[PDB]
Amino acid sequence: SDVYAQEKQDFVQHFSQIVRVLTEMGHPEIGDAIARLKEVLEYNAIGGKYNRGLTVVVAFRELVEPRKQDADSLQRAWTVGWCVELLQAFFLVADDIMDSSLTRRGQICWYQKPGVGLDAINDANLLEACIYRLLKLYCREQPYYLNLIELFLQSSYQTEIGQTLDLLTAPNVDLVRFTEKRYKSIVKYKTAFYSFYLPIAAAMYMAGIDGEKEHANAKKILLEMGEFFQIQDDYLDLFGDPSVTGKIGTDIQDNKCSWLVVQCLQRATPEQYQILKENYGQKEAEKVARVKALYEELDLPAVFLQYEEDSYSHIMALIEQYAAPLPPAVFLGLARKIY
Amino acid sequence: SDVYAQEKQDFVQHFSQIVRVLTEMGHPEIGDAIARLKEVLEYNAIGGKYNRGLTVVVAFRELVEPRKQDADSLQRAWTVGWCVELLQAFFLVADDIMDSSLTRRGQICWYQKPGVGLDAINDANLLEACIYRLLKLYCREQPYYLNLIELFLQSSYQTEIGQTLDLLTAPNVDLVRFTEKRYKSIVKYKTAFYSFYLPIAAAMYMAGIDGEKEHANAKKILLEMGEFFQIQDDYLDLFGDPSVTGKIGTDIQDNKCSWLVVQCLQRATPEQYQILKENYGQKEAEKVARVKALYEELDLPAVFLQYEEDSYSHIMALIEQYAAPLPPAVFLGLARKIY
Ligand SMILES: O=P(O)(O)C(Nc1ncnc2sc(-c3ccc([C@@H]4CC4(F)F)cc3)cc12)P(=O)(O)O
Ligand SMILES: O=P(O)(O)C(Nc1ncnc2sc(-c3ccc([C@@H]4CC4(F)F)cc3)cc12)P(=O)(O)O
Ligand SMILES: O=P(O)(O)C(Nc1ncnc2sc(-c3ccc([C@@H]4CC4(F)F)cc3)cc12)P(=O)(O)O
Ligand SMILES: O=P(O)(O)C(Nc1ncnc2sc(-c3ccc([C@@H]4CC4(F)F)cc3)cc12)P(=O)(O)O
Ligand SMILES: O=P(O)(O)C(Nc1ncnc2sc(-c3ccc([C@@H]4CC4(F)F)cc3)cc12)P(=O)(O)O
Ligand SMILES: O=P(O)(O)C(Nc1ncnc2sc(-c3ccc([C@@H]4CC4(F)F)cc3)cc12)P(=O)(O)O
Repeated sequence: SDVYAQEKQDFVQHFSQIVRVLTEMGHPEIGDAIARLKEVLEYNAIGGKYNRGLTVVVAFRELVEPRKQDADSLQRAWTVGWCVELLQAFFLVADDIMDSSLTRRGQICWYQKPGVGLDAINDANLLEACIYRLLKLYCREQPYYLNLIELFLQSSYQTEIGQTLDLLTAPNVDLVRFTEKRYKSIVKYKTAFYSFYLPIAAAMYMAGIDGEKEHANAKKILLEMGEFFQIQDDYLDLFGDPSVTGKIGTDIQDNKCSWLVVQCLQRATPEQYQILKENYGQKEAEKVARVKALYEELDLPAVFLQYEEDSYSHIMALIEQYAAPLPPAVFLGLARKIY
Repeated sequence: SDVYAQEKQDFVQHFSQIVRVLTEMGHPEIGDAIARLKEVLEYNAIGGKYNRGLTVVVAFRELVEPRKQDADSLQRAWTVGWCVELLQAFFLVADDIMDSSLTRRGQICWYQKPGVGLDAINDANLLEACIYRLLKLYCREQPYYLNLIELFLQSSYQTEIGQTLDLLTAPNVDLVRFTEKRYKSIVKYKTAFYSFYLPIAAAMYMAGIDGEKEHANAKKILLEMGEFFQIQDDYLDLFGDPSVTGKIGTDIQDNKCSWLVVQCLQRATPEQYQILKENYGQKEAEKVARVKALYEELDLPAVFLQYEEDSYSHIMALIEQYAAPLPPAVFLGLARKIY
């Protein structure tokens, strides 16, 4: 996206400084561990699309009078932006261990690299630690300092709670607990808060917008947005052309609590529920195709197509009603970019 | 200890409130995960001696004029005390995963309990999250609020760095990297900071003692103390009568970077180093006894006995020189209790 593609180069260049600062030796004793930290950051914070991190910068630009966007201010925006990317990094290193994943972004998951293993648990925590070190270094003197600390801490809590909810929901194959109230709730805590609310809110705080009604309004928009994109993500998992997407979907084999399956569960006859119990989770693809064919049989696409349309109207309506005092274009810019 | 045994009952009773607060449902959607959180706290924060947590309370009593030790103040001290215990809990859940431990306090490690597994990684992070939730709830309006947030965050960073250092130092059997500079450094980051500096410093902050020279002095004492007790702990591992201690030592089988082995390495002839390479790490006890007998051969006890004596004089000297403006008895009280 133009506004995101504009900001990107300078953002990703800043990562050099991030690492320099975080690894910079009045204490020689810890050199080796600091070396290890460099390895961990380089491997794990680098390679994504950086949509979350960039949203901090784009929003900051949109939210501050340009007279007050000096050298120092953007440094800070880049830093706070990278703080989000470290939070994501923390989450994914650990998620990959917990899920017993192999690949992450088409490359070997860190914990699987020869000689890392469960040491990766410590590594994940180091990534999280780095957030607060960066906040102290670049923002301790700023009025929004405490607000960001609390915002990040809270964002972690909410995600971990959501991860708990997901882990409870999807151990052992049981669809009885794959409700829509429960799906809506996993998505909200585990992805929407830190993926959609956090980056904008850090920018709002950075720009002196600290009021609770302001934040509540931003949140209301951003969470419903987050819900939409996860549902989209779940749709495209099975039906998206993977050359378009990037992912090759495995939510059926993985036994994940997908939007698709929740909907399928509200619609299936007792006969079909049995067919679902029969096929959801297996490696072998003859079973996997029996799930997709069931969904298709239930015209779940049309259900989705319907969901999208309703959702478009709801979202635009919320932005109308709740974006100001912020510019509509922070919301729209992000939507543009995540779609 | 009288001063610790005095404070204990009320402390441990407070844990009921901790849990009530941390699990208390305008959102019914997350009930199940909150339930899980209760299970995690109950299992993991309970059962230790609580020396770290209690040190916050004892020190608070020692450090505040009693006119200013109202109902509310102690609530807060209990809470901050429990924050330390949660930090320890976070560390140990994760350490046990990383070390592939079975038992912790003579009971099954959490991650080994049927149905937890690597979900424990999330659980560990929840324990850490709880620290900042408690700090917000009980101390957001207090002047020391930010100081404690930063103190806890920093304490986590230092420990994780130390854990990195330990993981690098003791993968694969190699004594070449078991130096004394390196031992002294692991102990400092991984145990001394959060076990000795953190609890006193939280109390200092709580009592309005925020100055850097004040804290630097406390730190100087408390780190050297921490070094002493870890070395003691390493000694008693092999030589302590385990009915006295509580632990049955396995630092030789576990291949840990013990004080004992570092010293043994500075003393061994090329002949004996070979005997050490020969026996350090094995399950079988004929090998394990060949290590103990080597240490004995090197009169490592007398070396230790010597270390203790020197260390006593050094510590008392530091307290003389650096305790005031604080009462000597916060240092001494703690020493009394950890020995
Ligand atoms: O296919 P994945 O990408 O692995 C997906 N997971 C997620 N997706 C988008 N955001 C988050 S945030 C998240 C997460 C958060 C916290 C943690 C653990 C607690 C911690 F941070 F240590 C682990 C994973 C997972 C997670 P799935 O597991 O639902 O299949
Ligand atoms: O490929 P597309 O042209 O994008 C088509 N998409 C749609 N088709 C019919 N109605 C809607 S409404 C819609 C939409 C809804 C919400 C949003 C984002 C959340 C928001 F409102 F911010 C963006 C686009 C897409 C959409 P397909 O992807 O289903 O093939
Ligand atoms: O024939 P098409 O136009 O390609 C049709 N698509 C749509 N139909 C009716 N409304 C919308 S709105 C929409 C859309 C809206 C927003 C966006 C991005 C977020 C934004 F507004 F910037 C992308 C696609 C597509 C879309 P289909 O392929 O589903 O048959
Ligand atoms: O015999 P153990 O008790 O397991 C001993 N370990 C420790 N001892 C006293 N304090 C700490 S603090 C600590 C630690 C800190 C951080 C972590 C990981 C980073 C995290 F918190 F996730 C794991 C363990 C271990 C640790 P050992 O592993 O040296 O044998
Ligand atoms: O059983 P014990 O009587 O305690 C005997 N202990 C000692 N023996 C000869 N010198 C010293 S000097 C000493 C000592 C040193 C430092 C400290 C703590 C660190 C401090 F200074 F705060 C406490 C006691 C113990 C100590 P043992 O345990 O070796 O059998
Ligand atoms: O014949 P013992 O007295 O039992 C002799 N022990 C000691 N010898 C010379 N200084 C100290 S100082 C000391 C000691 C000091 C402090 C403490 C706790 C920390 C305190 F000061 F409160 C415990 C023991 C023991 C101790 P041993 O058993 O090593 O032969």
